[PDB]
Amino acid sequence: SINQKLALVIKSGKYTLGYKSTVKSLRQGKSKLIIIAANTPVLRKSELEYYAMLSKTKVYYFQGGNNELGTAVGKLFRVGVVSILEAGDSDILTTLA
RNA sequence: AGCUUAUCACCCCGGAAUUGGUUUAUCCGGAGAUGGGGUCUUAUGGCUGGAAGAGGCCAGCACCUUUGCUGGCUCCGGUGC
Repeated sequence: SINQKLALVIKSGKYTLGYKSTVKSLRQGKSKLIIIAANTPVLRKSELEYYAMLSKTKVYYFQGGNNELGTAVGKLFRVGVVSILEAGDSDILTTLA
């Protein structure tokens, strides 16, 4: 499912974690996608799409909290929002998601 | 009273697994650490003014007395379940 395609871009294309990075990354247009965990509060969430819509960047919502999102990416620690800098062999940018 | 001074807390850069900081007592970190640089409360503490002409310890003077003058030092530290 959506976990497998994340598990392939982890080493085929550069990416980033955290929140301050995602806000910084999309400023110059280097972000093609972001992922928002359901655990984050709406006010914290409401930033991302407003910055994303200014960059014409699609926003993908994640079914689950930040605890599980970090495991899906491949890091033992947890991540609230994930931004994809550029996809590799994966097709996360161009898919039903 | 002037200058100055701490934990805690917060801010800018930065980005983390070969996970790391860390209290006597294991909490914290992508809701962003460790690190580098700063801000803040001023309990407390330090120098200075108050204030050494104050207080204290000592030597001479002679006053049936009422009393005083001349004077010196009033300094530098250390440790602690």
